[PDB]
Amino acid sequence: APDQDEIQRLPGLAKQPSFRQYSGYLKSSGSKHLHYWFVESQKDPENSPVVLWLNGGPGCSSLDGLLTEHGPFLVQPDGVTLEYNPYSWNLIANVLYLESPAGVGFSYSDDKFYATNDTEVAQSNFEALQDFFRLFPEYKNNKLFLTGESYAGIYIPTLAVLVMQDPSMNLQGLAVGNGLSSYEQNDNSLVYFAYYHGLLGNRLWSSLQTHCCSQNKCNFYDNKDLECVTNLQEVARIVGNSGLNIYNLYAPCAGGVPSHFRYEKDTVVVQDLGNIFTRLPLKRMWHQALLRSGDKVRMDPPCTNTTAASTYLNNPYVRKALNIPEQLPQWDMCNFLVNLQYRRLYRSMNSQYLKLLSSQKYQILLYNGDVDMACNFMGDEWFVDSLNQKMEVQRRPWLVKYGDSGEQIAGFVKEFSHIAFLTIKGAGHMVPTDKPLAAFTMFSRFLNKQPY
Amino acid sequence: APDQDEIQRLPGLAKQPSFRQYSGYLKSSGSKHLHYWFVESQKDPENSPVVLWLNGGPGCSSLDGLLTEHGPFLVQPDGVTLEYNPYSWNLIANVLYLESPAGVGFSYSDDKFYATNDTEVAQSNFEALQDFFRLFPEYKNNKLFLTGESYAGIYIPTLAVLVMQDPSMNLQGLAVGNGLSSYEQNDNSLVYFAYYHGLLGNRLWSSLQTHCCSQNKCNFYDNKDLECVTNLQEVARIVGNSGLNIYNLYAPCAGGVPFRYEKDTVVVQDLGNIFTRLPLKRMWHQALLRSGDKVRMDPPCTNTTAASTYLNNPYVRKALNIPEQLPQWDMCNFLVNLQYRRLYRSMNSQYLKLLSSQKYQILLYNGDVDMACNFMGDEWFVDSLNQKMEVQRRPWLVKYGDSGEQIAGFVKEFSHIAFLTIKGAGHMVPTDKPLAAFTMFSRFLNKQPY
Ligand SMILES: *[C@@H]1O[C@H](CO)[C@@H](O[C@@H]2O[C@H](CO)[C@@H](O)[C@H](O)[C@H]2NC(C)=O)[C@H](O)[C@H]1NC(C)=O
Ligand SMILES: *[C@@H]1O[C@H](CO)[C@@H](O[C@H]2O[C@H](CO)[C@@H](O)[C@H](O)[C@H]2NC(C)=O)[C@H](O)[C@H]1NC(C)=O
Ligand SMILES: *[C@@H]1O[C@H](CO)[C@@H](O)[C@H](O)[C@H]1NC(C)=O
Ligand SMILES: *[C@@H]1O[C@H](CO)[C@@H](O)[C@H](O)[C@H]1NC(C)=O
Repeated sequence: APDQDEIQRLPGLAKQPSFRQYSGYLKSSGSKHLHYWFVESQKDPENSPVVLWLNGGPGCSSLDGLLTEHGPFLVQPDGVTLEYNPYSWNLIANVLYLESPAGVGFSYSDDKFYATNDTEVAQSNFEALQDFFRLFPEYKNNKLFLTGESYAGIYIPTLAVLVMQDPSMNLQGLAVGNGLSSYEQNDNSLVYFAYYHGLLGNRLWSSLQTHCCSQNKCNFYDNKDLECVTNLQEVARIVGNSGLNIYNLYAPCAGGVPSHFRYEKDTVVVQDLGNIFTRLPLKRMWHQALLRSGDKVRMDPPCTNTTAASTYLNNPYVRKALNIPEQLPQWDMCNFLVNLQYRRLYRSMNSQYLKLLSSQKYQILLYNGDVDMACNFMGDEWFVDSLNQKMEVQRRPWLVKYGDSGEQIAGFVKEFSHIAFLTIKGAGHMVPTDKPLAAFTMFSRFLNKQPY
Repeated sequence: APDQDEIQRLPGLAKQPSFRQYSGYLKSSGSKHLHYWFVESQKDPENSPVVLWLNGGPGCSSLDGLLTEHGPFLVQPDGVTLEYNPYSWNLIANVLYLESPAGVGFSYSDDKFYATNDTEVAQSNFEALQDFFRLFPEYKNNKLFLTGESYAGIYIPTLAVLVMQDPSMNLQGLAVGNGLSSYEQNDNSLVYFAYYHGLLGNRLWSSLQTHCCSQNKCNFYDNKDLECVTNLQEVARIVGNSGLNIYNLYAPCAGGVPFRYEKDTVVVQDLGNIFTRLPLKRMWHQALLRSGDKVRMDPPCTNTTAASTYLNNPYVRKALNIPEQLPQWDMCNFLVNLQYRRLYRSMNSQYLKLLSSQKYQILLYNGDVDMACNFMGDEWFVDSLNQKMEVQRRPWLVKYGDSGEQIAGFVKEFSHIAFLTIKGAGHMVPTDKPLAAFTMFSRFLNKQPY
């Protein structure tokens, strides 16, 4: 391990961690430097799996996964205090949170050119993962698992395909939460999700079925039909521009609008990460004129208050503690420019998953919180079914014993050989944030190869 | 008002109420005495509307609505303490909670014959309302509103049709929460609900679509295809017999996932209202009773201990003016639900009758995560009445202290009838979203846009 990267006295903690945790940079392609924050297992880190965690966006920080989802401690509303987390994934694994690609968070590159794409990001993360192993040679033999969320549903399988070609890396499996596996299956399932979760009504639903469907087949993905598009445009407005929380239908929207943007003092805050209805000829805000206007612009995840986390990370002492070059600009959970200039290239993760499944060496899990609308569970359940694999287990519910309010159904699980699809009932996009104990129980049975 | 009925000092409250409240019996057809518990409006009861509240079952107590939903105070887990409810419906109305029919809660009949049906129940309630007005003549000119939930989706509109005919009663409107307005519409929308909420899977969904549907319609109600029926029986099992809470999909089931036994008491939780057109299936048939064991019926995945423990307190009974000879209070009466005869299959005629006068304000409101009387079944039901659209479907709002203004659900308005959803609430809307429910109720009473 690089002694110079270790975190000695992390602010906001009243009692110091009982496990070692590091913060530094992993070098990647070109002039890239990816900020990592590694937290060792709280029990037997020496023999605990190395678990990579990636958040999505594209252009959003994995320190979101640490500080707000499943890190050993979570930032508090004061943006000053950190409280230990009883459901930390690092209780049983050495977790590496990587801010990728360059420009996201405290990550950067010498030329500061942040326009990128799917292929380059997977190679950058791959090269960074190589660097990690040269900085932590002691973990070269530890079972490695690649995990992530949302857009990492793209990041993870593309990175996994590179890793499988490296015999030095002990790739054992991968898990993706509410991941964007297929834009088509996601966009289509969402329109259905919306009607049946009561957002549309029969009139809208009726026109949609009339203008976008023929047979029991609906095309809510790349339909050009005039009135169909006029209807999908409203569906788009209702789902994400009306004040509803696209990450959790049943939760309030932090700083709720009735629009496609909002102002925060004098900063335009954009919250559309560009992954939904991309193929529809919809009318959208001119995100492209935003940089020319000269107004301050920031991208925040939808219905998410980034204050606590941003307030914590931007504290000089925290930056000092985390070994952050003073020259680096302020931390934001998502980088607007990175997202805006990002180039999506793959249409779906089918080939990657097929390639990983062919080896029959990897443990794969796709898990979705069932009240999320950004990457709804249906689109991902369809995805997994379309892989046409051998079924190992007929759909069934999975349980979690809660602080003795007895075992309760935590969701449903479909198992095939080497791949399982699973739902977390009552959870939104950020499953660990909504259902901490169940997310952990699911994480634990995955690592341990125990049935869910 | 019946002075002798006044609740003078109710046990459990650390501070006495600011409003007068009464507990007694309303006489109805035959040997029947229905226990009522009237709580006056906390503000200007003299001019406040009289609001009847009925729960369902059939065979369950309206005190459930009081003590656990929107009463002025609610029972705490200790089944001893009552805490005031800042979202109480009695903040703006003189609410009348009535235990019905006979045999439910503290209600009874001199002959103890509790087998009944829809027609007898509405007549019974009607005569009870007549008696309430005999006891509280001062409340005769006050606007009357009939509200209820669940099976009261049948109780309420059928009672309103009787009430509509009595000019001495000042009926102004009715409101039904997660009401069973139509067995067919409830069953068909529930299967869709099940799939789109992630309980089914496409392998089961395909089988359903293949055997129960024909030409972009499905019949998940009274379908005669044998494999379709085999699939529907599976859907019924997952929804109401797998560990999921049918009243709120995203909520745990009280007691967890395994027939609660309570030592000489088999607890059954099958009220009998979903998939009624599938082959006969009664959960109690599975009960193996010892000679001397009693069967108690409770709402599915609910714990009735706090309310029952409180209500069976000898002191509580006394302050509530309950005849000492009456049996123990239970939130539901198994025998009443067991002998109950459902006569109406749909409430279309009743609502059309009430809508024809264009004199009553009608509201059907559903919590969208409930699977017993899901919001879609009732949205469909209200759409099927084919009334004039006043308000095109839109979200309605609630200003939260912590959250600021948030979308509380969606509302679609027609002339004299509005359908409204409560986002994130289950079957028992006020229990789930107290502030939204009170907000809705207040806009309803005051004829204000939702
Ligand atoms: C529903 O309940 C009412 C009341 O018991 C039933 O009507 C009674 O039927 C009995 C037997 O036919 C008669 O002796 C009574 O005179 C009737 N009472 C009244 C007020 O009409 C009714 O038949 C029951 N069942 C149905 C299907 O309606
Ligand atoms: C993905 O992004 C990378 C970098 O932004 C692109 O890389 C290529 O860029 C130029 C055009 O080929 C060349 O001058 C670079 O040498 C080349 N770099 C590499 C590593 O190939 C790449 O073309 C992008 N891919 C797509 C499909 O747009
Ligand atoms: C966001 O977080 C900060 C600190 O946690 C808090 O002060 C603020 O009120 C929160 N909500 C909004 C809308 O800013
Ligand atoms: C039911 O509630 C009571 C009191 O509220 C509690 O003591 C009891 O343990 C609960 N039982 C179950 C099965 O939830």
